[PDB]
Amino acid sequence: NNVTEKELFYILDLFEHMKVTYWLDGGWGVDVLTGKQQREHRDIDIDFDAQHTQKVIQKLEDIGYKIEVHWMPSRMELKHEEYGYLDIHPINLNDDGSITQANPEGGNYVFQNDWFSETNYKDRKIPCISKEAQLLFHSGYDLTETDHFDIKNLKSIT
Repeated sequence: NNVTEKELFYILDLFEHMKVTYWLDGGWGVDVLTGKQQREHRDIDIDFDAQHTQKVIQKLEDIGYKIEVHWMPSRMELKHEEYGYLDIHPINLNDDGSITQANPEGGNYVFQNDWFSETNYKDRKIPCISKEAQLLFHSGYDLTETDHFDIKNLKSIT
């Protein structure tokens, strides 16, 4: 019921073969920064180019993901019987150089371009948010025990 590394790679391969610009995020993004898997993962987080929103969703449905939560254009959660949960987040690659995301209650979140980078993971180049970005997106007041584990891993290993 968890997302295996090979299953992660398949989802990554989908976006890459679609030629849709994307970055790995969330828990799997953290492990990928460390260089190896650290724990079991319920879900995958992917930030992707919002201009391909319709193409991405249609493709995810084609392979059997069902839409469970739909807060678009900010965020959508899908569910696959085998591959598990996938959260996708449309991001805008803007002309000003900024990367933005729809704010569910009216407006845009503003992110810096350098938060979204790439790292080597088992001889594979994986686009993912930086270590600094993971920390920024975490709230130092409201961490789960797993969040604490993940953050200590980013510190203890990297």
